[PDB]
Amino acid sequence: SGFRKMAFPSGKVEGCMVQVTCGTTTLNGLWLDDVVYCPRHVICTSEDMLNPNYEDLLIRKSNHNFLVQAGNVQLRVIGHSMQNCVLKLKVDTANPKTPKYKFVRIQPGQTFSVLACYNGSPSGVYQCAMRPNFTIKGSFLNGSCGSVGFNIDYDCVSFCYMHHMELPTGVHAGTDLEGNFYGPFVDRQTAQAAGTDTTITVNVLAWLYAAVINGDRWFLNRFTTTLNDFNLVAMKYNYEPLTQDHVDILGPLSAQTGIAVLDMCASLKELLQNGMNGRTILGSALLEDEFTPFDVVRQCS
Amino acid sequence: SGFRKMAFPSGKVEGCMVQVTCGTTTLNGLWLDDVVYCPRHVICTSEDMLNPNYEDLLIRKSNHNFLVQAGNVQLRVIGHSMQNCVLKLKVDTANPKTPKYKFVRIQPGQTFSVLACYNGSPSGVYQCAMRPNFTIKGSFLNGSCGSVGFNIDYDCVSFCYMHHMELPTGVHAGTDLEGNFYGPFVDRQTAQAAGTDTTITVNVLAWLYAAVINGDRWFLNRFTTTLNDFNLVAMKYNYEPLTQDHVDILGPLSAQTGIAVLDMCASLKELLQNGMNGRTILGSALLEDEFTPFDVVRQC
Ligand SMILES: CCOC(=O)N1Cc2ccncc2C1
Ligand SMILES: CCOC(=O)N1Cc2ccncc2C1
Repeated sequence: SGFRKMAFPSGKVEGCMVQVTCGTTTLNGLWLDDVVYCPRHVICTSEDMLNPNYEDLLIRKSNHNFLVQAGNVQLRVIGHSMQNCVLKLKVDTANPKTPKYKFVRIQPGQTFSVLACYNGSPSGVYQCAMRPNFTIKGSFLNGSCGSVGFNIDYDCVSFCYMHHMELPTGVHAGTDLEGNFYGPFVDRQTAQAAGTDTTITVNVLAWLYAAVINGDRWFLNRFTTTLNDFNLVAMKYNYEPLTQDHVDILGPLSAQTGIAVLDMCASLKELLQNGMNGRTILGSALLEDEFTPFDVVRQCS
Repeated sequence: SGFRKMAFPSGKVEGCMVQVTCGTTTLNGLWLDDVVYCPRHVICTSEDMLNPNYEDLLIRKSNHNFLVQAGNVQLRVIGHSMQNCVLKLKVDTANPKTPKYKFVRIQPGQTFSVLACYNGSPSGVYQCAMRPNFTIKGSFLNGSCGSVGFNIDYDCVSFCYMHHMELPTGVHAGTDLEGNFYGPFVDRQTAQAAGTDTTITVNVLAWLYAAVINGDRWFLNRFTTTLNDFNLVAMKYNYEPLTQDHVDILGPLSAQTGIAVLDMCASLKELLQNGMNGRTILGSALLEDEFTPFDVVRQC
């Protein structure tokens, strides 16, 4: 037993991380088959970042403008192109450590592991949720751009995130591996803020199931409720709506414990109104919303 | 910016994890050079659970009784010995993925990454601290025995923990990689219980220094405290005593933020008295004790 925020083992991804330098900018690239993926903003001087014309800055560049280092080995760049906000540097050598992989775009509420990197060197791994406002609450310092997020399904790595920027509130924004931003953000030095975040209702309920499974039971009660009734409480507390699709996804946990979702929604309703009456749940004084149902089932079964 | 419980990249440890089977018992082993390390309790049966005589049970085993398996490959055991509570299976192949490594015994308050593994396959990675009662608050299911805890400072892997057992309170106990238990625990299923646990005071102060570095100041106050007055208050909330050593270790974080250690001690005395009044520090509504002074500097 026990319940902890747990990342996927990162080794399949550690083997894909390289250093990418263009002029004075060094950051992280992802080396899969014979291509290195990194943020297109590596080609930008500080001056360029204010109003960059990427079309024009890039036709001005050539293969030899990009230094790509896998540990202590220079890769030769033999091609360059841009897809949305991601730069593709074709190299002379296919990565012998390329795992089985897909590029995937995740949905708000879904979780993934981040491998934080600096000068193409893996440095830490931690679990994030894609927030409803399309930010993630990461831990990133200068040089962390190009760090990637992923899931693992059997032997397949699904890459879902590349880190581009930090917003003024301390939260992080990036793209999928096809260079499409998550959220209404642009890769320019301009004024950008995260929308007001919302609480991921289905993940809080998953976490209450994990708490029960680990013998934290105090917050439970004899009552039940309806979507309509709960959702009017949810809207009031800045909670995402609970859909019928969410109730079905919590199916397994509802069975495995004897508490039905609207039975658990009754408990959560009470915690929102009345608070935790000075207790913790799984060593937290907050309602944790960065564990999905799958995360709980994975870790608890 | 941001502040997260951050584990080390697990790849260097993934390449060492194998499955060990003895009788009906399967658990994880650690394959370094020509040796597989695993808990010696893999050689116990149902009636060996209470008062196993390990020296008696091991002399009755031959190399071929131990089925070691790295992915598909069966590894052939050519030698076995016990060191304390750890079994060492010598094998005919050296692990080609063996990283630079060392074995280190850590003190209470120290943190490490855990690679949780089932049937020799790594499942997930997370951070833990050695609690002052010599347990860890982990996430471990049946089969996780032989999972290890480690740090990776400067490309050298320091192994500090191997998982042996879960105690009745749902907390976890194991050994260093020389097989000596952390705490007064033994590898028998005779009734055991952890000492009352305490909060790791030096780590809470480091985490308050992290919050200030990330631009939180709301909990500072105009007060100071003597070290002795701090300890007399903090022990009334089940906090560990803060020693001069702990004060010395925070000197760098003090210097970087310009808040004296005993000034920060007055902030913590106040937070214990007041709670947080609907506020949070670095995303938490509790005081966090599983980041060391070194972890704060590494991450910030
Ligand atoms: C006060 C210093 O902050 C920075 O310059 N950055 C760069 C940067 C880029 C991406 N994520 C986070 C960061 C932190
Ligand atoms: C079926 C055994 O009961 C459990 O749920 N355990 C075993 C066990 C053994 C070692 N560490 C953790 C655990 C969790």
